Amino acid sequence: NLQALAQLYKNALLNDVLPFWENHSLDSEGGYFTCLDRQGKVYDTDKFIWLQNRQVWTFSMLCNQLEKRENWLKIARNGAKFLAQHGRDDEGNWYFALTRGGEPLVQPYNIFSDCFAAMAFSQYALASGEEWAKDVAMQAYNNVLRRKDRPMKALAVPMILANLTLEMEWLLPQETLENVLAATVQEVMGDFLDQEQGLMYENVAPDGSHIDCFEGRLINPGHGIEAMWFIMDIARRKNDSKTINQAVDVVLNILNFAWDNEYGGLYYFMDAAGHPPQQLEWDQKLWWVHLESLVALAMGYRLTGRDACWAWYQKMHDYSWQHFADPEYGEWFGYLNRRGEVLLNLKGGKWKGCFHVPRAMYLCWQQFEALS
Amino acid sequence: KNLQALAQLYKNALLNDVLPFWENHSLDSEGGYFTCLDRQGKVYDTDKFIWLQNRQVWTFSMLCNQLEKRENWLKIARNGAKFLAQHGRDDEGNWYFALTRGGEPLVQPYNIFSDCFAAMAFSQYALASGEEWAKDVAMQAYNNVLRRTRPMKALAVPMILANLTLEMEWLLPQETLENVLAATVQEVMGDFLDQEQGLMYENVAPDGSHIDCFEGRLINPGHGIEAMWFIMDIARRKNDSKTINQAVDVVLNILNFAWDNEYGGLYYFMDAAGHPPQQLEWDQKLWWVHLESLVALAMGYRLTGRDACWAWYQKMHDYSWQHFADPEYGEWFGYLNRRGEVLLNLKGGKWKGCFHVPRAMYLCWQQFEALS
Repeated sequence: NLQALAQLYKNALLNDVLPFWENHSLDSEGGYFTCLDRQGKVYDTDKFIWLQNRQVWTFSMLCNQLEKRENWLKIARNGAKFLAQHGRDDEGNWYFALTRGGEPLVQPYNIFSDCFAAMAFSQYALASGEEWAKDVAMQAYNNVLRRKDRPMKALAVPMILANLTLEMEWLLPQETLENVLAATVQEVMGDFLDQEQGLMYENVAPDGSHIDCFEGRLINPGHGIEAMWFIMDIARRKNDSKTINQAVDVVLNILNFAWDNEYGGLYYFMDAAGHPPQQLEWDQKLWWVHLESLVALAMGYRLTGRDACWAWYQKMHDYSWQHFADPEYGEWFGYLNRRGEVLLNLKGGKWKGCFHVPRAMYLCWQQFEALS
Repeated sequence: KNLQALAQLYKNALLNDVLPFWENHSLDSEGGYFTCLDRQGKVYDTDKFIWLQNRQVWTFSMLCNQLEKRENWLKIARNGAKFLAQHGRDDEGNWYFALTRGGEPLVQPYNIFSDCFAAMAFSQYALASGEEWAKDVAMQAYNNVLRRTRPMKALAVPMILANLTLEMEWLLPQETLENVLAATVQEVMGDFLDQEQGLMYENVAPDGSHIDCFEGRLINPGHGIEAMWFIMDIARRKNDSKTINQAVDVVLNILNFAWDNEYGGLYYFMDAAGHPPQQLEWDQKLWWVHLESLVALAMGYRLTGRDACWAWYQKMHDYSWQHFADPEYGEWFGYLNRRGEVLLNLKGGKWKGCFHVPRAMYLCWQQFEALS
């Protein structure tokens, strides 16, 4: 039942996932090891700043939404201090990666680093009340605003902008949040949502038209589904049932479009015209694609009571828990092949850190509490 | 023990029984709240008892801040906060004890506790809502308090001062809260606790010694138990296990001292020397006396694992739920006679409102989640 599900997710988050990160990822030199094998052993000491920020964000957000636990604060704080010290170039632009000790590894700038930093330090500042953390958050927020702007645009862009503003909420005027979240619904549901197939496109022209190219044909089922629960969550703010049901409709379309009938699971990438994708990893089964689907379906069912969501929720649940969860060692595998066999013996790496798993466990716990 | 069923019991009681009761029966379209509610929640008196008006703004605001910022709770708190800001203060800015339904003042000797509860309520409301006007009310009330043969002092005073500063936390320097909490522990555990007997006195001399008079012989079992959980909660902040354990010792002492072996339940007042109390209500069984004991025991066991806290918890639980709980109509009776028979057929009045019940349900829910 619903209550048992709330309990499963609560326990997984608090007794399995967060202890895994506390027990295995804390670097005494500052920040965190994300490159952890199945057992939690470090296989690489590099500091991938996106993930370093996500982990400060995770622990801080939990202090803010649940309880200001002493261990969660210390975990977030030691990540926050290390990053404040080493994360930025002299003009305050955020790096992508550092060496374990904090030396910058050089590669093209990407405004996404500043976004995650703003989100992380905003939440840590809120959690701890430290002004220095607040200053770092505003600097990074301002960095994004002074830089963010076959022409084409990516779905990731309005999503991170909406995420940024929402995580910055306690620091910004009510009107800013309002404008941005209303602009986000319009653009995500108007330009990126394809009325033809009822699917979310990753990349469109500025006017929302399609471009027939690798980028313009690309579907990332999980990314679209993640965007839809975000839209659900915005819409729920003004009780906008039209938009909530519309996002739910899109979630069901993607699931039906992207589910692998032979082996179970959603494909990582697909091509909207049926052409050969450019991505060699297109047919893989990735932890976050399935976790964000569990959030979207739980939320959709909580918010609408539509049984279709509950039916798909149970189908997704059984597949995901059976294939990704690794309770004997803690946490979830990230990377399975199409047949659902472990592709990489890791619990974290360059792209998997303390983020999609704990956020999804928390969110599903909260959806099943309300349902229950 | 099933700790999880008990977490579920209190979660459910708060969210599905107690808050709906106050939402369904107490909201005055003219502003503020009706606390004078009979068994079924019907209004029997429209007067506005300011301590309870403020505690209800506080309860809904605290829940917004601790649990989830819900639109209905925010609204409930706002419409009480607006009424009180307009009507609750005299021309010097001092808070009243009671108003008529429409907000006209009722004449009575001023009490500094009035301002204390205003500060607490508006601080939490200002936090929940982000409204600057509500913050100004909080600062004034708080500032009002700070500017104010047989000498004797009451246990209520250090208790209310400590509560005032804690509820005001986000508005004050860290250091002021640390100083007050340290002074509270010293005073409660040092002066009001009788070391020899291991019991809390209601009134002592300024130098901590006893006075042989009605006031000086007075024990209010539930009040001392309420002070003891406050002390556990202060001590936990610094992991001061010695002090948490001392407070548990005192809770156990009071229970053994004040339990009615003939009828169950804790007496309302007792005389330390065995003389006839001046209170005609001494042998009565009051809701808050027992709810605060459930909190203290749940909390003591959660913080210390002290087996005797569990054993007493069961005994207090069975007594309290079987005598005060009224699930047919919602909420809990306040007032039983010694035999545990309902004495007044009310769910609220001049002294019972939206405070001890919802706070205790919230607090016990939290203790049992952690234990589970």
